[PDB]
Amino acid sequence: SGFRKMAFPSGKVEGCMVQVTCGTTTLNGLWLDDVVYCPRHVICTSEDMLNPNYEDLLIRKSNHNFLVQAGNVQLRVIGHSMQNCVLKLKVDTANPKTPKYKFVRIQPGQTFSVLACYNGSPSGVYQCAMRPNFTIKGSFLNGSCGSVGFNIDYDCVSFCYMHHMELPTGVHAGTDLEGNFYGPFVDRQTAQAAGTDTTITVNVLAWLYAAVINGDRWFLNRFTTTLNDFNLVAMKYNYEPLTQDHVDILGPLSAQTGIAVLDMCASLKELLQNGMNGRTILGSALLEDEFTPFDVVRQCS
Amino acid sequence: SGFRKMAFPSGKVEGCMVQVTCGTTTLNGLWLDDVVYCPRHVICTSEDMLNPNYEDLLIRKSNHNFLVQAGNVQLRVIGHSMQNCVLKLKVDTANPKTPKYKFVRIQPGQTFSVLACYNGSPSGVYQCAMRPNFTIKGSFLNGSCGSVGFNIDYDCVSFCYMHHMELPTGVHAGTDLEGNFYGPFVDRQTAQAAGTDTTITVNVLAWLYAAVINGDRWFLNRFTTTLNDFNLVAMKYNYEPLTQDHVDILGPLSAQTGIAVLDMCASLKELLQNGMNGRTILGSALLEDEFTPFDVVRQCS
Ligand SMILES: FC(F)(F)c1ccc2[nH]c([C@H]3CCNC3)nc2c1
Ligand code: NA
Repeated sequence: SGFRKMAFPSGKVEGCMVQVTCGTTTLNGLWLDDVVYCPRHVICTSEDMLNPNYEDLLIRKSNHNFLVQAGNVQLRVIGHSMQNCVLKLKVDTANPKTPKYKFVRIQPGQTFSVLACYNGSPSGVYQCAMRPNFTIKGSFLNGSCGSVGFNIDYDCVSFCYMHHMELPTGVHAGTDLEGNFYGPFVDRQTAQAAGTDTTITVNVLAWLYAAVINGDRWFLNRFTTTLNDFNLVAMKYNYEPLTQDHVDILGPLSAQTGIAVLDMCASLKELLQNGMNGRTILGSALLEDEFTPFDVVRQCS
Repeated sequence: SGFRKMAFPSGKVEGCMVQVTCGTTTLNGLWLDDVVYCPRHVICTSEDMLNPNYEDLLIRKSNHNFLVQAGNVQLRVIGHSMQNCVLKLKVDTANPKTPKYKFVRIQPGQTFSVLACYNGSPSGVYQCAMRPNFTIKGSFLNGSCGSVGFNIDYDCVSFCYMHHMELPTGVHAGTDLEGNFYGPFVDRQTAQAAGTDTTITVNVLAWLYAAVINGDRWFLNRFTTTLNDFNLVAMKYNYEPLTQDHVDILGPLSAQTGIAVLDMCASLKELLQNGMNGRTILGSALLEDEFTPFDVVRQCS
């Protein structure tokens, strides 16, 4: 029994974190085979970031400008190239700890584990969800840039995130490992802001299922509803629309507990309308939306 | 910015999890040097759980009755000795992945990371606190016994918890790595129940300080309280007595934010009386008690 926000074991990814220093600025890099991946804004000074030409700034730099440290060992940069907003540093030595891995781009609403680091040193891991507004509510201090998010499926680490910046709201923005930003953001010191967030409905339902599995059943009721009526509710309460795919994805949970998705949607409907009436669900007074249906199934099986 | 329940990077513990089989029972073990540590109830059969005589069951076991499997490699057991409620199996091969480690018994209120494991294979990592009633609110399915809790202070892993069982209220009980249970629990399947839980007051206060540090001040007020008046009120909300030790421990967070400990105590007193009137603190709708003063300082600073 029990339900916790739960991250993938971070060992496979810890063995890929390196320190990358360029000039005064120093952040984290991901070392895979013989390449170190890190944010391209490592090559910028405070004035550069105001309006950077990265192609122009990068051609000025050369291999020797990048100090790359893998713990106490130094790594020698033999090549540097840019892909989108990540900088790729060719090193002389391949990482003997390279795991089986893929670069994947995730969808808003999907979850991943973040290995937050400082000076190429892993310090903590936590579970995140890519918000619908393409930010993540992480925990990052100065020095975290280049920290990565990932999922593990079988033996394979799926790298999906690299931390680039904090936004003025205190949330965070980054790219996939191919350097494509998540969300309408640019690696530049300008006025950037998170758009209005919404709640990940399928995830809230999944967590209500996780609640029922764990013995929290007070919010269940005799009613059922339809996608159309519910999405009217969802839209009213700043929840993402529920699609037919979401309902399919929630299939296993609806069978394992006997609560149909539209049946559970009636529960969430009443929760959205009348509130929680002083009670909690899985120890929370908020409707938790950072658990995917897969997350619920994997932790409850 | 951001405040998340952050676990420690689990890689150093992952390299220690093995599978221990005895008869038909398989659970997890911790492989450090040439010793595998696991719950002694692995040697219990169906008819044993009520009143097992562990010395009697163990005197009957040979070394080859213990199957220890480290990944695909089978470890050969060369001895076995029971220490309190943990079995210590001598294996012929030292763990090459053995980190810097030490065994510490923790006090209620302390936090640690849990690496949930099944079949000697790590499943997830999450952060926990030792509740005042000496249970923890974990996430454990059948097969996770021998999963361990730990902190990592400067590359040294301090093992502090081994999972042994789940009490009927859905919470969990275990031992330190010397096999001494936390709280009045025994590794017998007779009815035993956790004491009434309370809220870890010193932790809530640290987390309130964390909220000020991340720029949230709405819950402060102009009042103070004596220590004793605070405790007279907090007892009535099922909060842990706050001691001078707790007040001293918060001293650095008081000085960092400019708010005297007893002033923050007045704030909490009012929070308990008012609720939150629809606001949140660091994103939760309840007062969080699973961040320690040490945790707050290490995640914020
Ligand atoms: F938005 C963004 F791209 F993430 C960003 C914004 C400001 C930055 N300042 C720097 C270094 C040089 C001066 N301080 C560190 N890197 C930055 C990156
Ligand atoms: Na219903």
